[PDB]
Amino acid sequence: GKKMVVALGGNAILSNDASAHAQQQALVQTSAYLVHLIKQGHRLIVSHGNGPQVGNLLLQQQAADSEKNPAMPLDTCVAMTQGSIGYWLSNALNQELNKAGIKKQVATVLTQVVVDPADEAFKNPTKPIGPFLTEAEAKEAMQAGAIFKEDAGRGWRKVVPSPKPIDIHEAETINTLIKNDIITISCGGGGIPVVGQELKGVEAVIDKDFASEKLAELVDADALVILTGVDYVCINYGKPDEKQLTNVTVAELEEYKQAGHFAPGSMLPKIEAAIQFVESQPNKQAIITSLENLGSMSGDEIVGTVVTK
Amino acid sequence: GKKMVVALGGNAILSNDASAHAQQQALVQTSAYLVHLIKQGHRLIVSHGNGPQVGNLLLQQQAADSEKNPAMPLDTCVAMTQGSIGYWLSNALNQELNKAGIKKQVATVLTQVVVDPADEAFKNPTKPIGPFLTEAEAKEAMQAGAIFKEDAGRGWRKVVPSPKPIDIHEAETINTLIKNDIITISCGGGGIPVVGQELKGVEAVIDKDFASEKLAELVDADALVILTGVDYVCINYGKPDEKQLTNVTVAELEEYKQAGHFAPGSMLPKIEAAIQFVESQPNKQAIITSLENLGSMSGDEIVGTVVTK
Repeated sequence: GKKMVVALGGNAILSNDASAHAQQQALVQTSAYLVHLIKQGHRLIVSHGNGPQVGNLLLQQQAADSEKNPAMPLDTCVAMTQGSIGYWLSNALNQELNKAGIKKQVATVLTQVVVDPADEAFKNPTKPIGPFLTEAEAKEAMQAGAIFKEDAGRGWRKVVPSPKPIDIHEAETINTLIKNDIITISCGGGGIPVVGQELKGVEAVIDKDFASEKLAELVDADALVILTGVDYVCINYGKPDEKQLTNVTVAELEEYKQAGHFAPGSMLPKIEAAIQFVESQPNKQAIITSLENLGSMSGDEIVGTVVTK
Repeated sequence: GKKMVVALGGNAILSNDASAHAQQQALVQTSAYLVHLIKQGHRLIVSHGNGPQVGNLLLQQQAADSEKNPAMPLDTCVAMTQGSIGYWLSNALNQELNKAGIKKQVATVLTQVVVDPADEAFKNPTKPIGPFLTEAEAKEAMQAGAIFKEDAGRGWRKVVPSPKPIDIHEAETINTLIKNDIITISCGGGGIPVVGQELKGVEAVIDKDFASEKLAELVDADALVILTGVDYVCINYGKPDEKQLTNVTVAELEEYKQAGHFAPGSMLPKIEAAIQFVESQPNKQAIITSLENLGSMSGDEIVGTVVTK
């Protein structure tokens, strides 16, 4: 079967209700779609984000911060989310696989991702985490050196450095599990950020799609699946020349970018990740589509925007 | 080389300082000793407790509890500790392996441990977690239904259900990693407690030593190593008949236990875990000694209480 890396969205897992129960229930539905891919003969390699979750955990660190109960730094918080989310996801997957009568092991591996300490991201935090706050709440929280940015008509959120992944420490272990036909969950929340050969933890949160892209390269995956809310990457949305991109090449995508398409903060990064993967090695494809859309995939019918070349 | 399961104590990781760096630093020293075993050619299989850590995390969950940032249930908290402590230990091991010039991969696997939902532990919370409180503070901590118990001369701590492990969901995966010469860390904090084929999470904290004994059986380990603060299990401490057990058999221990030796909430359980492992399969050994002794082992020779039969 074809090896595909799929990165689940942290904001998809926690779309509203922040309770463990609500998130666990969401992953139950996510798992049905993923199992569907397993039934179509595909080999699953899973990862996930943690924006909402890590921001919330951080607030808990602060709520009781004291010498007797010290707040855990961001790198350890990411590690904790690899545990909570990895548990919820692996537990949900196992339940669905059992019901379906599919004998397949699922395993979550804590993952440390190496980044460049000179990364520009460290002096320009941009990844929003935690809950949306009012301007007043944002200013009050900035007194603690924290940096906040506003999302048009949504509120303010704490932003953190989001450096680029250059290597995955446990990559060889993940490969071994894949070779033994085990469904792996790794690079949780983008991966525990570390630098140097000593793997010193740094406070940041890596973007799941770029961590996944890097993972896909290291495990020699066949396809990288980047998730969105719709079925196809759409240009000129809501305009007479609206167009849903189906099968496209890298060249075509570059042409679209040069024409000003793809929002810089949402879609552009996804397009960039897709291009990077397709240009990494021969015979590689990137699929940008919805979770629901993958749950409809029949054999090779890969609905969604498929990038090649 | 022997397959040796070593269960690290959470109270040994977080002794006097609750900060992440202090625990990371404690794990570094611990790893120096573990790497020594690896140098002898043995195959290290690691596990660890989380009493202090999960209790502190639970307090943070409580401190910010609200509909927007709800406290995570105890099973999810255990999962989170598998992440934090797993991160610290795997990072520390890598460090000490690099120092010894030994190239081996380390991997932490999230572990769900099955327990009997009818276990008496669910109507009798007994495992102490978190910080020590004064009697007065304990009383204030018991206004919402929690249960705290006293440790003579040390203080009061919250106690939770601690059922017996009956299976490890990720056993086959952990064994596959062992077969691939990867140093594994699993059953973190005793394992995420679940029940039934559905693996329904339940609120409890499993004892690392019993979780390790079960793992040892499932991966057909050669030796189960239970850690204590001393070199030999000592009986009649400070008495004309004080004896330090070196090489004992199950029959002898049951005889001692019959006499009334071993403390109910410390040594007795360790003794029981050792017995269970030795009786589980032929040619198995259980070693009760200190971490320092492990770091002084030479080949198969080690200084501590060795149980066989």
